[PDB]
Amino acid sequence: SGFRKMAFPSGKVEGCMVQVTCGTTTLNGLWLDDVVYCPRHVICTSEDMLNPNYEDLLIRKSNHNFLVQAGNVQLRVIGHSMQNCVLKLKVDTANPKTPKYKFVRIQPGQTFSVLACYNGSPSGVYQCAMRPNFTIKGSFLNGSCGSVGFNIDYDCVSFCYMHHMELPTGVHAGTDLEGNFYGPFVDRQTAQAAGTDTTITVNVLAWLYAAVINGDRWFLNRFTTTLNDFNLVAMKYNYEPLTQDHVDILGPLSAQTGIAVLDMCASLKELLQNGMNGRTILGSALLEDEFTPFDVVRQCSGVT
Amino acid sequence: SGFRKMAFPSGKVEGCMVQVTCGTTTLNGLWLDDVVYCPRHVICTSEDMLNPNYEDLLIRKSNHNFLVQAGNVQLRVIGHSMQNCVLKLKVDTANPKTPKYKFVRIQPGQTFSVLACYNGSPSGVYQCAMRPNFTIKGSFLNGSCGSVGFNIDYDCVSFCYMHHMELPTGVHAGTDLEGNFYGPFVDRQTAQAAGTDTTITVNVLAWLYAAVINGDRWFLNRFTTTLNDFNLVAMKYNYEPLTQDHVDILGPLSAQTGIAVLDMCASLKELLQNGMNGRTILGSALLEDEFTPFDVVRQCSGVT
Ligand SMILES: *CCC(=O)N(c1ccc(C(C)(C)C)cc1)[C@@H](C(=O)NCCOC)c1cccnc1
Ligand SMILES: *CCC(=O)N(c1ccc(C(C)(C)C)cc1)[C@@H](C(=O)NCCOC)c1cccnc1
Repeated sequence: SGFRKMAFPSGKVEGCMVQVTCGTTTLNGLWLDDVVYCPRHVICTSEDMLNPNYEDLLIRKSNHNFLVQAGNVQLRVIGHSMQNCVLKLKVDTANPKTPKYKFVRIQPGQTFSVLACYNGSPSGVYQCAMRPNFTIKGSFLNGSCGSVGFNIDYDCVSFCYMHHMELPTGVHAGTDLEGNFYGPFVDRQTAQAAGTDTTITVNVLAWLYAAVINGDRWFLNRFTTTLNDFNLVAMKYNYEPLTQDHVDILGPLSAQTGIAVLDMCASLKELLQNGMNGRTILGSALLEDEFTPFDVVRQCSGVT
Repeated sequence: SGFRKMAFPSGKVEGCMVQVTCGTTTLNGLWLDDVVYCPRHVICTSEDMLNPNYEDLLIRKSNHNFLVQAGNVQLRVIGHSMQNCVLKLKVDTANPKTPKYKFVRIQPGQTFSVLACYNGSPSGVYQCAMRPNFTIKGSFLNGSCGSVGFNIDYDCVSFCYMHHMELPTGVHAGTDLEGNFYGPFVDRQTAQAAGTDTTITVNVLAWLYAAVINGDRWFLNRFTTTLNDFNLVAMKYNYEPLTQDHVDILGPLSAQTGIAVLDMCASLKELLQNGMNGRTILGSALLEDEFTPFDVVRQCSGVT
């Protein structure tokens, strides 16, 4: 029993982190096979940041201008290319610790683990979710760019995020491993305001199921609701709309606990309307939304 | 910017996890050098649990009765001994992935990372704190015993916890790596109720400093207090007493933010007395106490 904000074991990803330097800028890179992926803004100086023309800045760079260090050893760069907002540095050595991997582009509401790195060295691991406004609320300092987000399915690492920047509001923006930003963000030091950070309803419901499985049942009410009635309340509270796809995804949790999804929706509706009244659920005084229904099943079943 | 409940990168510890089986019981073991450490209750059956005599049960076990598997390969057990509540199984092969390590016994309030494992395989990593009542609030299912808690200082892993059991209230109890339980708990299926789970005051103050560093400043008040006045309020709210040692430990955070420790105490006193009023601090609606002052400095400075 017990339910924690749990990250995937980070070992497989630690074996991929390298340091990438270009001129005076140092950030992290991800070394998979004979390619090192890193944010293309590694080529920018203190001036460039404001309005960079990456293709033009890249013309002034050769393979020998990208310094890649794996541990305390230098890798030889034999090619470089820009794919969207990432640079791909071809090195002469395949990473011997390359795990089985995939590049995936996640949808808002999906969670992942982040291995925060500095100078190609891991500092910590935490669990994030892609917010509905395509930002992530991470813990990233100067030099953390190139740190990656990932999920693991047995022995295959699916990389979903690469850190690029912090918006003026302290939230984070990044790309998938093909260099495409999540959301409308651009790798430029300009006014970029995030949209509404709504609550991921399906994740809150999954976490309420986790609470019931773990013995926290005080919030269970005597009511039910419909998807349309629940959604009117959800809109009022800046919660994402709940769809039949979300109800279907919550089916296994509904089956395990014997609580119909719409009954849990009615309990969540009363929690939104009445508040917590100073009570807690799974040690939290707010409704947690960074656990997907898959995360709840995985943690409650002990998937390794 | 941003502040997350961050665990240490788990790779170094993943390379130490093995599966230990004795009879019909399988749990996790920690393989360091040529020794595998695991809970001694691996020798117990469905009957034994109630009132086990470990020395007597151990007489019926030989080296060949302990099956140790590292990955998909079997390790040869050439000796076994009981040290307090842990078994030490001497194997004929030193773990090639043994990191630099220490065994440390932590004090209440200290945090650590847990690599939850099943069948010798890592499932996830999360950050815990040793509660003032010597329990931990983990996420552990059947088969998680032998999962370990640790801190990392650059390349040295200090192991501080080994999971042994869950109390009837769903909280967890375990030992240090010398097999001594934290708190008064015993490895027996009997009535063991935990004491008061008070809040770790020095950790809450550290986290309020983290909030100020990260821009969450609404709770900063125009007051100050004394250690004795603050402590009268702390006792009333089931918070641990604050000592001059804690004030000294918070010195670097006080210096960085320019907020005297006693001023932050007065802000915490008003938060206890007035509540949050529906507001949040670092995305939390309650006062977080599982970040030590060292954790706040480490995360806010990017220690790798
Ligand atoms: C990794 C580099 C870095 O720390 N940061 C950064 C990111 C992007 C850029 C360009 C403008 C695209 C060239 C420069 C520097 C910062 C960062 O985002 N700085 C701007 C802050 O906006 C409010 C960084 C700092 C903290 C966390 N992540 C990144
Ligand atoms: C690892 C074995 C296991 O899952 N558990 C366990 C621990 C200790 C014992 C002895 C009684 C000491 C022989 C048997 C089995 C359980 C556990 O603690 N069971 C009792 C539950 O008490 C409420 C376990 C279950 C979940 C999390 N950790 C351990």
